Amino acid sequence: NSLLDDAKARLRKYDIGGKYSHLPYNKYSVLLPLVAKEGKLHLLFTVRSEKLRRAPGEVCFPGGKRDPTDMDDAATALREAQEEVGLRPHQVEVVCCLVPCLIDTDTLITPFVGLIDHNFQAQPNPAEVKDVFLVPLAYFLHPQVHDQHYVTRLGHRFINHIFEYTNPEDGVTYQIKGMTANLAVLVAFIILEKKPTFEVQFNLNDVLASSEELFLKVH
Amino acid sequence: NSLLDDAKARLRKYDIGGKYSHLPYNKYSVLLPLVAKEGKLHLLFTVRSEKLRRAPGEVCFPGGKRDPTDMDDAATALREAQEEVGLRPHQVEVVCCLVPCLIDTDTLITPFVGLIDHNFQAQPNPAEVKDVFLVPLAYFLHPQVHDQHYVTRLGHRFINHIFEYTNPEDGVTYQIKGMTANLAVLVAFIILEKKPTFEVQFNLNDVLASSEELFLKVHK
Amino acid sequence: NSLLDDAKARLRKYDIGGKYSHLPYNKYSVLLPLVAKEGKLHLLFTVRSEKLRRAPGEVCFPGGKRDPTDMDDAATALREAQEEVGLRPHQVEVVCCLVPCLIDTDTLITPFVGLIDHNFQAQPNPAEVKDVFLVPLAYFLHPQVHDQHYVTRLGHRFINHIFEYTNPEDGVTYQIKGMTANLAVLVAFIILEKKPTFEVQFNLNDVLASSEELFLKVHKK
Repeated sequence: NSLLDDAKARLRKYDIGGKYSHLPYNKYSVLLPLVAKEGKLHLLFTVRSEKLRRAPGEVCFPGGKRDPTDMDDAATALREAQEEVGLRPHQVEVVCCLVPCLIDTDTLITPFVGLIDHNFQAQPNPAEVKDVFLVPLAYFLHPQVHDQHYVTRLGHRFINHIFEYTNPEDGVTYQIKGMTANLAVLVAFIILEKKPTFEVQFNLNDVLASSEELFLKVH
Repeated sequence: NSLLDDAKARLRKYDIGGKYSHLPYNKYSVLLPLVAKEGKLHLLFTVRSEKLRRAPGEVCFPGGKRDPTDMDDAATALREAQEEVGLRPHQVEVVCCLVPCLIDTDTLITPFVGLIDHNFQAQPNPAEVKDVFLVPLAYFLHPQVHDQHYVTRLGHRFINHIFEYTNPEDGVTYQIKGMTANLAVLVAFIILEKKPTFEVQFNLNDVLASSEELFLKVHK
Repeated sequence: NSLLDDAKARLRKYDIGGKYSHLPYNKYSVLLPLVAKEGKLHLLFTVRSEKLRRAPGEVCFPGGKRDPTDMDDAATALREAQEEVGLRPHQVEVVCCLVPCLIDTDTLITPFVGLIDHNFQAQPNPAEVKDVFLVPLAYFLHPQVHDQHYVTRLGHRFINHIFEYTNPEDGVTYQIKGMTANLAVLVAFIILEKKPTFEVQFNLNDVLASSEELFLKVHKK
């Protein structure tokens, strides 16, 4: 079995399908894209352009607002990823839908995890993406540069991470934070099963149940 | 080349905008694209995405915010046109930089007029453009659906046009208004020289000087 | 981004931009494309097609003749780079216009330095480019295969370099010479500041002044 075949195996146990579809919120989807490169797994990220209303300049996963013409939440993740980085449908296999996050009182973000084909080459769309980059999956469990702080908001205490990663190939440094960082850490732990060198939001011995309770406590 | 050659010739007299390229406003460029179809000139328009901060959903010319890495205002026009509708540098000849427009006290739009090659085919970028369409140039001097209102922006009374155009190919109707509509009427008159069926902001017998004087007035 | 930003800072001082852009020569622009790979800076080169009138088969930077429809010299450099290797405007930041070069008494080349995005992938246009390749920037100051000779041209004594570089990945070997080699050495010195293992046309302790003085000598004569 390949690196991505092993990931699919661990991710399947956490797929909750459509359990949290049809909820009365404004809907956004994101796609977490897993890439095998040089003998290990990485996650692909985007940097949003300045001209966007929502979250300009921020580091995020590919994705966006659910359009009235999209058939469902998964279709949104796939279309937005094609528009932002050139990913075609045959180049990604969606293997997991995760418990969603509420960024607002009104806004629900639904996350999908996708296995990315090895012959895919990113093509950033400069209309809405300033940059596209990779980070090794293991970095989110054993980082060289990382800080974190509690923020009760609201109520219940969440954890704000800030990861800093420098790509040795081209010398550019990126910061990954907020909901994007929470998701990277969760999926990294699911796939690699190593305890992080820091405290996390969820229960390491009870990942799925604690994840749902967390959402319900804000829903 | 005739049909575009004539337009270049008439536009030449009005090319003076570079003269204002160094005023420290928040700067944007637009490109007015002239296209030949069925023997006559048309203007090309875009419909902006809802995603965007500025003017989501509205009809406008291709263009955008001048980037710090752009070399000058015309480079902004060209790059944005490529990003929005797929127009490449060899497919357009820029032949005029017009007197700019203040959209508020801190923001300035520099307009460029470009002649478009007959083998160009639009490819709307769905990240920032919902639709792309053509309107005959003569329609802005002799429209079948048009209205006007007086609005007082930045200190003195301006005319706000509202045009409506239905494409007979598919039955889709578009609305063109505000600055976009002002610039379309001006360029149509410069090229076609037919007195419109309605009142306009500039002096029909003194187009260049009238236009400049208006700009200089609101700048002070 | 460290590597590209440090290059930008050093190139700043040499951006004698615009000054010579109005001299009525037959005008060409070139773009010097700086690329980060494997931790270090590289220069991107093209090999021109045979069917071209000017300099068929030769190794050079992307670029070409100023068209009557180009707005200015920078615009020429950007358009030609897109036509030749597929480089789009958002994938390059132009950070320097250098002192120009006369290749004859009637023809003037204006060089621009550009920082290239890491997601750019070259797409050679076979109508005018036979090949596209990289050379590490440090190679032009510390080469392993290199020779040079004085050449007296347009009134004064230039240096003609011949660099030879073999790409370990594919085993292809390239020769870089003439004006292209002079520009590569200068930009490498500006950015890395290592004194070369050979003689150069400019003053190592007075780069900007010696450069600008040389052009004015040839232009006057």
